[PDB]
Amino acid sequence: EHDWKKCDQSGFCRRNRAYADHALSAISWESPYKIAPETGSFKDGQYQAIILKTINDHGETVRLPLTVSFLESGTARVTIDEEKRQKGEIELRHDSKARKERYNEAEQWVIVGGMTLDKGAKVDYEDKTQMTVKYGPSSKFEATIKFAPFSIDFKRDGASHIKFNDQGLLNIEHWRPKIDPPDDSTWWEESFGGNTDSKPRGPESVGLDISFVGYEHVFGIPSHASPLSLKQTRGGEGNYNEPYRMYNADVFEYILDSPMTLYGSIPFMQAHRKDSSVGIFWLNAAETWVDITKGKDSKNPLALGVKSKITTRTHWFSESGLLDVFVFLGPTPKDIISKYAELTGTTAMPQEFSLGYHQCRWNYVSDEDVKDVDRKMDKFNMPYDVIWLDIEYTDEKKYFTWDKHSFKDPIGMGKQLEAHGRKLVTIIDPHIKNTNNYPVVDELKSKDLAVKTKDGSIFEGWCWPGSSHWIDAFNPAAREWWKGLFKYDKFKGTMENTFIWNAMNEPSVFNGPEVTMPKDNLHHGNWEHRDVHNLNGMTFQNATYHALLSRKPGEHRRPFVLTRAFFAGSQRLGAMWTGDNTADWGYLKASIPMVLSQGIAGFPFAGADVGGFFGNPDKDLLTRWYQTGIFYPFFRAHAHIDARRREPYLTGEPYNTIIAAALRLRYSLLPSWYTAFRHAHLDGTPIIKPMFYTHPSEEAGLPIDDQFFIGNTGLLAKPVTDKDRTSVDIWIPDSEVYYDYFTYDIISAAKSKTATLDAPLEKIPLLMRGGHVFARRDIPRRSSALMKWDPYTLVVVLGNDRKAEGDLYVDDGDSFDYEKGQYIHRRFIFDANTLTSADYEGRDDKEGEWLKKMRTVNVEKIIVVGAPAAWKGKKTVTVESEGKTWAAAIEYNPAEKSRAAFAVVKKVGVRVGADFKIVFG
Ligand SMILES: OC[C@H]1O[C@H](O[C@@H]2[C@@H](O)[C@@H](O)O[C@H](CO)[C@H]2O)[C@H](O)[C@@H](O)[C@@H]1O
Repeated sequence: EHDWKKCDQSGFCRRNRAYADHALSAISWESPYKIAPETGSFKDGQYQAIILKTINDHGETVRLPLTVSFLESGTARVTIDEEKRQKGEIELRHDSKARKERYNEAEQWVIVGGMTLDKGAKVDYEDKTQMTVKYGPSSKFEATIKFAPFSIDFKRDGASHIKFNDQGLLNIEHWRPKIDPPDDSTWWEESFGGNTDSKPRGPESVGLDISFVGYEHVFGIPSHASPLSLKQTRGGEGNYNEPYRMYNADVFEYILDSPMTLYGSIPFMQAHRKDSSVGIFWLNAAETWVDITKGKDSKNPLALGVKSKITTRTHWFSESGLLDVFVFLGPTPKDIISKYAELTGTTAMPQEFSLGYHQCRWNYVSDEDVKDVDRKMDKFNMPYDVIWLDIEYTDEKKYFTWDKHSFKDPIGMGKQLEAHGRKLVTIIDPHIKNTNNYPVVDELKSKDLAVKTKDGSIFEGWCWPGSSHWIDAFNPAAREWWKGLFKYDKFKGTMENTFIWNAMNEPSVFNGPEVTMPKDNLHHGNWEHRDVHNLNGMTFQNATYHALLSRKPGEHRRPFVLTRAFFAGSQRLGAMWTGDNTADWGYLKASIPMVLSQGIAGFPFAGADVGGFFGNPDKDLLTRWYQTGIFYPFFRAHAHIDARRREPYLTGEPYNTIIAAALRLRYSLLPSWYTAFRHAHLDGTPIIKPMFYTHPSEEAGLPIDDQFFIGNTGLLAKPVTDKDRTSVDIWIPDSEVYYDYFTYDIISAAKSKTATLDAPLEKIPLLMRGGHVFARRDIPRRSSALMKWDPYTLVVVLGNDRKAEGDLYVDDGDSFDYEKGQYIHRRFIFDANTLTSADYEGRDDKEGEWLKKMRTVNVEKIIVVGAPAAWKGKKTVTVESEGKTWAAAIEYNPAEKSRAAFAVVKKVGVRVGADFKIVFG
């Protein structure tokens, strides 16, 4: 039975909430923080200065240095530190060796670019009340710094969009000694969950109010079982009462519709309205809470006599470290997320197989179980790419071992899978069993690679194996060590098709407070665990990522690693999933806003356990779950140890047939999924896209989180996620023509609206937007690897303009050769009765081995949906490619009831890597 801190039980949460209550209550609250104007200098894209915080009635002050940066991107950055702790002029309690300064290495872990300062940014106006800086593209952005009381105001297009400290909630808890008097009851030791945090530094939280001016919707800060449009947190009907929490934790049977923390945290929030978008990124690795309220601008937000325009007020606070925030002014969603990704990284190029279907449970119990499941999937014509081994494969929960009784020949199991280009994934968690005759633990201790307690002893606690120690992946040497442990000749029973799953990396500690480590544990650098908690997961995933780059000499290849816990930047390192969900309809429905929130926070490679993890889903739920799951960028079935076997072939008819069809759709679209990952790699474009992203001009889109577009395809999905539903209402975003993917029925033309669509169990509700081209592979195979050289079908979807565009990206799916241009990237354009293929980047024609072999690979088929009538009774198209011209057969099919006119060209016979031109009509 799990115990979680509510705000009031977290000391620094209580104090910041109470500081907010006081400020909103008080008459003429002023933030007791001022820039000393004469400390101010602007140079070379950067203001620096000293804020003075007034700490008492007597006017005594402390010095907090302020750094405001204006980046070339047109992002700004605001940092506040504490001068006394920069200089070491404090004393820790208990003779702690913990670092005196404010944690300042989050940047190091997270930021990989976009830091170049804009020398074209400049002071427009100054005096000794305030200064305004102009920055970003042709100086369209303004920041007005106010000195007294400190505030910042971020503007563009003649208005404030984001304000810092307008409510006067700035709070840097300055260091103080523990002294009896000449409410401090949460300042020092705090007890929770069987543990007492010694709290050697005392109070050190950082907080700020950030207002989004004229914005009614905000989004991000995953992961939460919450809508995509975030709720208010200060009570009221359909609101929460607690702030949103980010404190990566192992939350057994986490509930729906809640601001409680889950397993990963990305403190990035965006605000969206019609044709305007902004956002912020709160770069802090400590426990972080976010309150959100919405109302009028007046101090009483329900007052009469004022403008009705809504502002969203947010109140951010973290336990320790710097106050460090980035500000994005957009003005589109695409802009914001694109800039965020320049800072924190784009999605890594994935292993192509990892977009396939993954089959998992706790546990497959032998190598015979695995090999039998493999054969059963082929027998029932259910394609999949990966079979997964959970923790029972180990020798008594020791990582880098196998149970010999149960897994006799892991190499042989390996090789059966390799017969179909399939892969094996095996779990490795960060806890190392504290036992005898275990070289891994000996090396961990002796090399000093383990996480430590508050007095420098090696931390010990309980997880799967019993007593355990934890690798300290913040330590570069622990990462270098770890890399060694995964070589094929070192990690026996693994081979080239073996990849890795990290869980329990929050870290999960069974006997620990909130199932994690004490706050006063110590890491490499002597940082407290409180400083770095939300980075821990990602440190561990990073270590594992780099271990898979090269596992034998001459190997250099893309890792695939699934993580449970994560942070900003984890997108560079692999996939995630939403942890231990439950086999129930509510969880299926909730999966979609969660997965969407992931990608709009820059970490799109995301999914939830298909079927739900806890319990036994009914057969219709499981079937629906496959129909949703084929639209997760990470698509894996998984099941708890007490759950019945539910490998998909066990479901029974008619469900087997329906689930097989879902799988085949996923596989057929694999070329378009892969292309969407490509874009995610190139500029952080989400893989599936909410309406607010694709249609920033459509106000009615803002709260919608149960449908989405796929990549660049124009495919609009809305899976059924309610019990016994046999139809679905799809919001049509705009006036373009939308076609049923299966029948080509015209659903809407001409007008935005809600359209009703037949949706029985056997139906996947999926629409094709006019204006788009996308590629698929129609030939069914048993895995993605066996699709590698099959021909493509292009679908050209036309509206009234009879124009479209789309794209296709391909490469070997495995190497870093894409970095030297070993790839095919096609842009397809439909215009004036002509489909053309050109290089996406406009490269001229040096061919490696994969590219050479692609010469045998063709577009063989083109389907045109919404074909124009003037094609009626024309029997050929003209095809040109690589100097050669020919005719190919086309059949035109006239419209018929609500079904569209379409046309089909078979046997196109043009190689996918070359320019081409096809003239219709
Ligand atoms: O490795 C086995 C599973 O571990 C994790 O799940 C846990 C869950 O199964 C349950 O037993 O409770 C503990 C404590 O909260 C959880 O950590 C993974 O999330 C799961 O995917 C694995 O199958």
